[PDB]
Amino acid sequence: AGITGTWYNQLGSTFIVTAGADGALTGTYESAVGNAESRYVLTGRYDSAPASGTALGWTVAWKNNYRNAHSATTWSGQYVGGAEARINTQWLLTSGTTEANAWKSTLVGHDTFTKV
Amino acid sequence: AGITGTWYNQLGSTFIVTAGADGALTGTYESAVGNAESRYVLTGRYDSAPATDGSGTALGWTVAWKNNYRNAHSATTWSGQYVGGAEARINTQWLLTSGTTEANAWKSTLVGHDTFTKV
Amino acid sequence: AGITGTWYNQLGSTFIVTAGADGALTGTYESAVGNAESRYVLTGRYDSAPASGTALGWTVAWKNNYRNAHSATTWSGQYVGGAEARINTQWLLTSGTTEANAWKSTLVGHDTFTKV
Amino acid sequence: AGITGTWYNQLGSTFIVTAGADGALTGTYESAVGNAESRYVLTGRYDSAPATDGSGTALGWTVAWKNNYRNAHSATTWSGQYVGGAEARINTQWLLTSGTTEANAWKSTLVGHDTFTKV
Ligand SMILES: O=C(O)c1ccccc1/N=N/c1ccc(O)cc1
Ligand SMILES: O=C(O)c1ccccc1/N=N/c1ccc(O)cc1
Ligand SMILES: O=C(O)c1ccccc1/N=N/c1ccc(O)cc1
Ligand SMILES: O=C(O)c1ccccc1/N=N/c1ccc(O)cc1
Repeated sequence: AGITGTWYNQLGSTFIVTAGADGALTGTYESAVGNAESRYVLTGRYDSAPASGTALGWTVAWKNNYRNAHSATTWSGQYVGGAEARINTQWLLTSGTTEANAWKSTLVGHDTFTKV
Repeated sequence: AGITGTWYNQLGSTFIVTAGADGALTGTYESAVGNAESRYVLTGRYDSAPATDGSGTALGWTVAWKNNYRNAHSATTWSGQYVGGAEARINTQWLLTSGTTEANAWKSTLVGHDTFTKV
Repeated sequence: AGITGTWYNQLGSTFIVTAGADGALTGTYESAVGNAESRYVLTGRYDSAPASGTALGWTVAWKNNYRNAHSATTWSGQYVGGAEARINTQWLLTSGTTEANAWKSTLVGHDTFTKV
Repeated sequence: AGITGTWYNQLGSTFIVTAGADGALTGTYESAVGNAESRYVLTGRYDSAPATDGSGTALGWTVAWKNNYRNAHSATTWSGQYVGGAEARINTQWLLTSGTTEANAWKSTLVGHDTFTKV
C-alpha cells in the first residue's frame, strides 16, 4: 500500500518492494557498498493491521548469480507515512566466519529510506 | 538439510524452518515470552553456497508479531550463522522494533542474542 | 583538544566534556528524554594518538542526588574534526531487571552530536 | 564489594575492577583476541543504589585500545547488569567502533555479547 514502491537510502542503494495483503514483503535490493553486484532477492514481513508507525523487517543474503559475499543483512524498523514516506531502520550484517573469528562476525548500523 | 528442522532457543521458543535449495527460509515461530500466543509466520534468506574453509553459513529471518489471535504491532529480525556438526547450532543477534509515535521513536528498538539448538 | 567542549544531540541533550592528555574523558550529561533530571556524571576514554576519525566511548549511570532510573547508557563512536566537528555514535541503554525480563533489558539507538 | 574483583569472559579476557561507593568503575582489561597486547585502562559507571525487587544492577564501561605497546585506533563499550548470588555474573552487550575515513564509516561498528564470571 504505502509500503509498496521504490526507495533509496543515504548510501545510494535501491530497495524495490511489494507488500502483500497477508503481511509478506517481496522484492529486490541493489547495493552501493561492499562486495556486491546486480540485484539480490529480499523477503520480509510487516504489520498488516497497524494502529504510530508500522513495524517491519526484511533480510538479504548477499548471493546472486554473479557474486557471493558469504554474508547476510537484516533490517528492522518502522514505516512512517505522510507527504514524505520514510522507513527508519537499524541493521545487522553477519559474515560467515571460522569459530576463532566469530566475535567479529557482526556489524551494526542504521539506514533511512526515502520513497520515490 | 542441515538448517531444515525444528530448533529451540534459551527461552524455550520454537523455530520450525525449511531451507530451499535456492536460498529461501520459510516456516513458523512460537514464542515463550512477550505479548504472543500461538504460531507466527517467518521468512528469511541464507547463503546456499557457503565457503569451504570451515566457516559458518550466514542467514537471517523476520517475524511480524501478528496472527489470528493477537497483534503486538512489532517485528523481530535475527541475523547470524549456522554451524554444523554433531551438535549443530545457530548463533544470532536480534533487533525487535515496535511501531511508536515520534516522541517515543528513540526507544523503539531492543537488541539481544539467541542461541538455537535441536534439543 | 578538539573533543573538549559542549555538544548537543538531536534530542536536545547536552554533553560537557574534557579530554585528558592520558586519554581520559570526564564531564557531565544533561538529558532531554526518559526518567532524568539535572546533571549526571560521565566517564570515558578516547584514542589520544589517532592516525580517519578518533575512536571514543563514554558511560552515564542515570543516578544523581535527585533521581535514580536504575539504568545506564554507553555511547561508542568516533570524533570527526574540521570546520564543524561531530561525534557520530551508537548507544546501548540497559535497565536493571528481574531474570524473567532480562530479554528486554537493552535498547539500541544512534545519536549525532554537534559542537557549540 | 559484589562487583569489585577479577572477572573473565568466554574468550578468556581478564577484567579487574574496583567499584566506588559513589558509582565509579575503574580498573584494567587484558584481551585474549584482537590487535592487543598487555593491559588497558578502563573507566565506567554503575547504579550505586539498585532496586530492592531482585533486579540486576545496571552498569557500563569503556576501553580505548591504546597502551604503551600498541594502538588499534578503536574503543569498545560494554553495557549490561551485574547479578549477585552464589555464582555471580555480569551479562553484557558491547559495541566496538574503529576510527575510519568517511568511505568506511558504514562498517565502523561491530556488535557482540559477553558473559563475565569469577572463574
Ligand atoms: O548496501 C546497503 O544498503 C547496506 C546497508 C546495510 C548493511 C549492508 C549494506 N550492503 N551490504 C553489502 C555487503 C556485502 C555485499 O557484497 C554487498 C552489500
Ligand atoms: O520469543 C523469542 O524467542 C524471542 C527471541 C528474541 C527476541 C524476541 C523474542 N520474542 N519476543 C516477543 C515479542 C512480542 C511477542 O508477542 C512475543 C515474543
Ligand atoms: O538523553 C539522551 O541523550 C539519551 C541518548 C541515548 C540513550 C538514552 C538517553 N537518555 N536516556 C535516559 C534514560 C533514563 C533517564 O532517567 C534519563 C535519560
Ligand atoms: O578482548 C575481549 O574480551 C573483547 C570483548 C568484547 C569485544 C571486544 C573484545 N576485544 N576486542 C579487541 C579489539 C582490539 C584489540 O587490540 C584487542 C581486543
